[PDB]
Amino acid sequence: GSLTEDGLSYKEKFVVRSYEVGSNKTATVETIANLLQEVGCNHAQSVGFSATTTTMRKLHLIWVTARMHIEIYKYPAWGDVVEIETWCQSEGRIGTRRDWILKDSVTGEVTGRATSKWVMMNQDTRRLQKVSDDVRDEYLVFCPQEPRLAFPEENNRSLKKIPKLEDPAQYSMIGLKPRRADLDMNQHVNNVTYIGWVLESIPQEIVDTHELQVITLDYRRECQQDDVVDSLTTTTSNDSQFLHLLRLSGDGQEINRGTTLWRKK
Amino acid sequence: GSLTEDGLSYKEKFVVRSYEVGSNKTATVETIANLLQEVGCNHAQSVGFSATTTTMRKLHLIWVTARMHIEIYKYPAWGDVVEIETWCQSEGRIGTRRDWILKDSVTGEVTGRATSKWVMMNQDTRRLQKVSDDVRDEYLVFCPQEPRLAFPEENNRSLKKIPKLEDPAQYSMIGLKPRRADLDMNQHVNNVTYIGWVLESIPQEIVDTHELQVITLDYRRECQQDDVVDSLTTTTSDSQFLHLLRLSGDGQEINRGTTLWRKK
Ligand SMILES: Cc1ccc(C(N)=O)cn1
Ligand SMILES: Cc1ccc(C(N)=O)cn1
Repeated sequence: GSLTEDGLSYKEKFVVRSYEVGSNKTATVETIANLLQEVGCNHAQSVGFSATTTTMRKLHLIWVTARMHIEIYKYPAWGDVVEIETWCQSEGRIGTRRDWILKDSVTGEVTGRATSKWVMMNQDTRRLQKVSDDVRDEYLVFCPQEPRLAFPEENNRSLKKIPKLEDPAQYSMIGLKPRRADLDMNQHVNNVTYIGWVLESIPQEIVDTHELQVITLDYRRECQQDDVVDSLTTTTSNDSQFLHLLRLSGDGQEINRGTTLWRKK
Repeated sequence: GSLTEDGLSYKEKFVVRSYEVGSNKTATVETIANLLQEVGCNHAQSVGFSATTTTMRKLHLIWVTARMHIEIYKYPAWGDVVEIETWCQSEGRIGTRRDWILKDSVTGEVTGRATSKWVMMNQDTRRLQKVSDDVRDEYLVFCPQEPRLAFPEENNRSLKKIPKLEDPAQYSMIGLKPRRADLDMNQHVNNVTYIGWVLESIPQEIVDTHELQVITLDYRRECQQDDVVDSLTTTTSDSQFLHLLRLSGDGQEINRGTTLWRKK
């Protein structure tokens, strides 16, 4: 992987592995989301981070994901090479955004796109906050100054408001718990695990007959290592759309909400 | 990745990823086991396999793992390049063996080693069987003819018999279930998931203060996608543990194993 000529974006190629693919011998959406995370980490390292700025470490502030939105046109096959380009943009005092473009390395065609919203939080109190001027000035030298959007379109799916699923859910998967492989290097549940948990409540017949085209997920609260989660899904719809909700098994505290759009194979 | 000069082994380099490491910023043993499977799959593809031979596909026969044994001296750090060499050997009528050597790409030193025993099974009836002369003759042209062992040492840990853990277990993790990410391309639970399940019943304090040095796991029966597993562990001692995975309901054994840990 490497920063592009202008130093304002980063590219990396990945060869899809045997254990990374599903029944169609193409990369799962969780494999894609892990690759997105990996290229994001390599971009941060290349521009001098370790993605907390100098002022952030002083104030015990970190970036956390508020939303992930992914659209896939073609999932890369086992053994194929996929190239991913990523860049960040400041969104004033709201937070930051990281975007990605996925391309087939041989054909050069765009096979997917993704966008994510990140908010600043105090590491210890978990209190969200706006971006201060000092922090915004420190990371703007690593971002394109003019807007550069993976999802330019006027009323595009990436910014749509997601409602809260009402009981009773049409489908459910109960008692989901993370194991050590679901944790990151800081012992927090990896953001991709929540995508897998959301998808668990989609019936296997939909997965066997449809291709996942779009997934939008809001992150509200984290699942701790000793927590237990319930995954709830209700059909809202040639295409099938679902509304999703992850909540703690006990008290029913919301941890995530999302939507998925599937196309008939 | 590529076959070596003689065409009897395969090598591949991997750069350790951010999500592949644990709290020490080094690759987990599940990441290592996934890399071992990946280089094994790339070796099979390079020598013409689908690792089922032409005869195997005709009588609906497949290879299945009976045992996995891994010894790690140093786990590669996040961003490091690790080189893995793999090869297969026939073990007469019993089955086949796949071995691996892990090396740091910069220093060239051996950082780990692994060995696995594979048995032939009918894919439909699930009945185990010996290797016929016909199948054995078809894959011997892809193996070194003289023995080449990752674990040469006489009476070494890789061939030790594992006893069955007796109730009550000292530690347990109950109600473990696979999710879609735990399945392979054929909708079977990935062999590496069982390693993660075994390790789940080791207390977090042992993991925080020790380094996993050796893991030996026997595979007896598969966990189906709708099955639920209990992971049981008892200290037998460095720290050594005896492990057992069984189905939550009837208590049917799916795996047994041992782990050896060194104080950090
Ligand atoms: C592409 C794809 C479809 C379904 C799932 C799942 N976990 O159900 C993951 N990836
Ligand atoms: C190297 C290492 C230690 C512990 C575990 C685990 N899952 O407990 C995995 N990998």
